[PDB]
Parts: sequence; structure tokens; C-alpha cells
Amino acid sequence: GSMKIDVVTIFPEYLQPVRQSLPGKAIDAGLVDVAVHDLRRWTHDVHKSVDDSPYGGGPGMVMKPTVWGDALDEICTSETLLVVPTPAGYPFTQETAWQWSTEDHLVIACGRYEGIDQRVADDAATRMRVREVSIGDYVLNGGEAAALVIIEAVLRLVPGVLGNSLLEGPSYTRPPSWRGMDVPPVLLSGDHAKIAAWRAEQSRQRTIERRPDLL
Amino acid sequence: SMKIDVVTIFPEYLQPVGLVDVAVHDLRRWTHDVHKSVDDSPYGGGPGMVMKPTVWGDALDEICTSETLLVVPTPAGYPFTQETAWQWSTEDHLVIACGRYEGIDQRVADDAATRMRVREVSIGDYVLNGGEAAALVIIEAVLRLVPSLLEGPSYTRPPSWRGMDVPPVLLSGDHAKIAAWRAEQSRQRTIERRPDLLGFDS
Ligand SMILES: N#Cc1c(-c2ccc3ccn(Cc4ccc(CN5CCOCC5)cc4)c3c2)n[nH]c1N
Ligand SMILES: N#Cc1c(-c2ccc3ccn(Cc4ccc(CN5CCOCC5)cc4)c3c2)n[nH]c1N
Repeated sequence: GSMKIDVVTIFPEYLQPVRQSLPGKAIDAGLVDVAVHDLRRWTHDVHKSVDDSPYGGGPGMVMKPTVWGDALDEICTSETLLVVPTPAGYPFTQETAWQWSTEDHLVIACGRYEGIDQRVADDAATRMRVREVSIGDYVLNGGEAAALVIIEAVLRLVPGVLGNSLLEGPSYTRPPSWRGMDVPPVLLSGDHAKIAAWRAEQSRQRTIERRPDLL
Repeated sequence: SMKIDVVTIFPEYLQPVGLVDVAVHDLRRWTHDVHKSVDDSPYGGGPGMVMKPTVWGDALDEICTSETLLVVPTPAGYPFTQETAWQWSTEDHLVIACGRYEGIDQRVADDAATRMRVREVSIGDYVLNGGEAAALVIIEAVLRLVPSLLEGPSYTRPPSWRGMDVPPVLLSGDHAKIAAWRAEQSRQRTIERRPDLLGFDS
């Protein structure tokens, strides 16, 4: 019904698409509020450091636990669901989105470099729900794009917020003939049992060809 | 070296973004009557509107060549994975067609598949409102590659924090023992979160 979302990142500008797809009606009606915070507001040094060399060697830097611990303490309560995009996470699916759609406070912690010191989430887990998730089997530069996906998948399940087993088959609209390609005639037959069956066969077929693992 | 064109009725979403340029094009600049919609009701009936192939056809005609790789995000596409990103990292020209509503008339990709290579892909098993978020993900996964197991936990300073210690092996400086500990963490994490990567059931 109602939901607050805090996003924490060192590139707040990458979250612009969210401000751009949120309807004013939902914000006015207080269905949703989305804040973005610059992690660097919680650094301790004049150089505004967020990253440091990894214990045990290895390429790339790791984000500092001290800075992240500062930010999460301020933003989180014991009622928060802390969401941490990560290339080593549990799969984010539609089931996940559905379950999170009923939460009242999401915090999304977007890391960069090789990620965030593990102690941050371990510590968080001793007093709030914490979920390490990945949005798909590919590698990104950080968690900001993942957050865009997660926020969208979830918010569109919250009634009136974004204004909206087998693979879906093909869709068709006007004109009935275009570049020598006619809309499949069954779709114009006015026989709605035949149409439903024809769509089901397309669906089964496409699913076999594209996602045989759903079977 | 690579060029990416994204075509969308929501160009303001793509807002933020040398050997590579990325152009965002407004599909509506191609409409035939400014007083008409890009979407219409679906043949056969159903919920939601479908995007007409007419406007899409004019846009892609202009923007594509026969060598163009045309990418269409769809919730019914082939899985987009790291293998896909690697394959696309060598292309010279990608055009990403972002749909909205219930999506694009199927004849667009079917007609395009007669003159160029078309790829219907999905970035995940979850539902979006249109192809634009997917295009961002796809662009990010592909560009970072232009010239097995899940990773375990990483740590940096301080060595103790809120009374949590860094795993002492990592302070040992024994490269072989550290490698071993990390493989162990990674296998453990993989079995727990993604058992399918090792051929088990989910
Ligand atoms: N959700 C989600 C994601 C993410 C994601 C999410 C969050 C962060 C924070 C930093 N990064 C970058 C990053 C990339 C790769 C690696 C590991 N490799 C690097 C080199 O050495 C070892 C192997 C680590 C860190 C992130 C990536 N990617 N793909 C998804 N589906
Ligand atoms: N990549 C990727 C994606 C997309 C994606 C990509 C492109 C477009 C263009 C429009 N949409 C919205 C859309 C949502 C749902 C449905 C199914 N419907 C069936 C009948 O009832 C309503 C629902 C169809 C269209 C898109 C979604 N979603 N998830 C991914 N991994």
C-alpha cells in the first residue's frame, strides 16, 4: 500500500530515471517516497574516502565498513528490509518482487568496485532483515542499475504507483496487413475458444524454443 | 569501437548516459499523424495496448543497416547472460528497441529478421513496465567488455570492527591458504544461493 525507499550510492545521479518515472499523484497521495543519498556524506576524511585495499590481496578495492556502517545506522531501523544488490546474491525473481511489494521501508545499498566489506551486511543481519540478491547472470559495474530494476519490478506491484510459468506468445495490432505480413487470421475469426488455444500453442512453442528450463 | 542507438517513447528515462557513443532516439518523431497514438488495441482481444509496427518500421529503416544487430528486450525473450554480453561486445552497431504497454507488434521483429539479425532477450525472471530498464542493464553489461562460481566475501580495514574480525587467514599473507579459503567460501556460497550453477535442483 504505502512504501518508503532509501537508496544509498556514490553516484546519486544514476538514480535520475526513478524521479523521472514516478507519477506525482502517488507522491501527493503518499503511496510512495523515494530518497537517494550520497554515501560520501558519511565519510570521515577530507578526501571523502569510501574504498580501500582488500585484505588477502586481490584486484580492485573494497568499500569501507566504517562509512557504510555510519550511513545504514542513520537510515535503517529494525523494521527496515535492507536490500544489497550483488553479483553473488540469491536470484531476484517475480516472487521476490511480489513479497517485497508489501514492505514499508526498503533500503538499497549500492556498492561499487569489488563491493562492500562483508561485515556491514553481517552486522546489519543481527538486527534487521537483510537480502543479498542478483538481478541476472551477467556482470555490472555496481548495484545502481540493479536498484533501478528492483525498484521498478516492485513498485509496479504496488497498486496505482507506476500508473499501470510459460512465456507469452506474440501480439498484433493495426494495420491488419503490413509489409506483406498479415495478422494471423485466427485472431480475426471471432472464435474466442480457438483464439485462446492458438495463443496457448504459441506460448508452449516459444517456451520450448527459448526457455526449455521452465519445463 | 561501438555505436548504440536506443529507440523509445520514454527518452527521459535514458537521460543519465570516445571509442563508443550511445544515442537515445524518441520514437514519436516518426509518427504519421501527430494526433494519433503509437499504441492500439490488440487483435484477438486482451488487456493492454500494443505498439503499431508502422512507426517502428520507419524508425528502424532510418537507423539500421543490414549489419546492425537489433536487440529487443522482452519478458518472453532468450536469456540475456554473460555469454551474450561477450558475443555482443564485438559488434560494431547495436540498436535497442524499447517497447512499452503490452509491447511491440510481432511483425516488427519478424520483418526485421528478413533483412538483419534480430535478438529477443530478457534480462531476468521478473516483470518490468517497458524495455528501458533492460536497455540500461544491457548497455552496462556489454560496454564494460569492449576492449562457474559466485564470489565469496571481501574485507578491508580496520581488522576489527564492532567486534567483528577479518578471517585471520586473510592476514596471514599465505597466498595458497588464502586461495584455498576463498575457493571454499565461493563453493559454499554457490551451493547455498545458486545450486543450479553446479547442476543441482533449485
Ligand atoms: N545485483 C546484481 C549484479 C551485479 C552487481 C551488484 C552490485 C555490485 C557492486 C559492485 N559490483 C561490481 C562487481 C563486478 C564484479 C565483481 C567480481 N569480479 C570482479 C573481479 O574479480 C573477481 C570477479 C565484483 C564486483 C556490483 C555488481 N552485477 N551483476 C548483477 N546481476
Ligand atoms: N528484457 C526484459 C523484461 C521486460 C520487458 C521488456 C520490454 C517491454 C515492453 C513492454 N513491457 C511491459 C510488459 C509487461 C508484461 C507483459 C506480460 N503481460 C501479459 C499479459 O498481461 C499483462 C502482462 C508484457 C509487456 C516490457 C517488459 N520485463 N521483464 C524483463 N526481464
